[PDB]
Amino acid sequence: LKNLNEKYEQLSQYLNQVASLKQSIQNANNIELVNSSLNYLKSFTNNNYNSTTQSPIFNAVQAVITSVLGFWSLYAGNYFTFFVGKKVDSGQPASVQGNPPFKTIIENCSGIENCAMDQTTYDKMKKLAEDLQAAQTNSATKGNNLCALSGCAATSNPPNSTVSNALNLAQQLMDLIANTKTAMMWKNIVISGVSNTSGAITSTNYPTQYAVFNNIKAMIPILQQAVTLSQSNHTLSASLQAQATGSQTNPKFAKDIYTFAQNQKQVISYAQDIFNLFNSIPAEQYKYLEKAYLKIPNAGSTPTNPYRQVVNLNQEVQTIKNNVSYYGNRVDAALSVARDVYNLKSNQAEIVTAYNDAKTLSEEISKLPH
Repeated sequence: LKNLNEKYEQLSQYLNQVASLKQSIQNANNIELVNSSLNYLKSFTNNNYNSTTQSPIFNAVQAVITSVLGFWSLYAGNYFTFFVGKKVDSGQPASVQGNPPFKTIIENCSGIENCAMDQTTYDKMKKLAEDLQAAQTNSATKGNNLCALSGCAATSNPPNSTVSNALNLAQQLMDLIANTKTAMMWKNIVISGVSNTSGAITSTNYPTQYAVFNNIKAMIPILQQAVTLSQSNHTLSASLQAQATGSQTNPKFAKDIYTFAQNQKQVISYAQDIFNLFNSIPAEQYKYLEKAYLKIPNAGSTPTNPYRQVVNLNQEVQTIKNNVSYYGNRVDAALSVARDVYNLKSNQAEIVTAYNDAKTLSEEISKLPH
């Protein structure tokens, strides 16, 4: 023992270093493997950028928008969790569809927080909510109104909103809600089989005190970031092509395929961040969000056009989780080959040092006393 065992551990590390350097160098020299990996990278970017059925980021956008309109549906919708009008305790109600009676403030808003909202502020929110709803769904066709990340097609009634336009409207709406010092009264929300059972949420507080609100709000800038990165990467893809045997040397291709692969991993990673934000929402709040379309008002007409899209929410969220695990593995493997292509030179120099270290150490050990 003593410093002998340590020398053996050290020799062991050196030789593992040689083996992995060897593998990496061999990978960079493996034209078929390099092209195979590039083809996967490009094929993912092509779907991500151009498709509305096979794009993980597009699907993520669908989930986030649906959840923003789902939250709006809970918070306001057909029966608000706040009172819109002038709060003289005497309250003068604005004549807006969904406004609860003023006695609701007395019943459900004891405690410092204010639960009323100025009509002009509500108007701004309602307008943003309507714009976001139109961006998502074509009222005429009842079909999808969001374009692939590549943009809207020129001119049969096609989708006419970019995902950036929808994300921007969502961002403004959530920002406005966060900044408005009006508390939401969850007890105003009536959903059969949910608000009348245990676990029901009945508390009153500013939206920024609820994880469902905060988490959904945080998804937007992350998704905006992901969208930009998907578009940069589609651009980068255009400058990368399958290599001729021996031409994967070119420093430019080396550095580009590596950047390409890192970026595409970051895209997947942003999608994972969004999945995590959905999965961090307390179960009971998520249940309210999923069922928001069943919300019924406690007074006046019971609307026949609630926000039903929320029924697709959970499937869309699970799709993010499946996309992440499926493409996550594959991009890791592609990224690995790209890193080796990029490090080929550096590795060739490093393996000579590591091999010599091992040869030396092995020889020292060979001469050590027994």
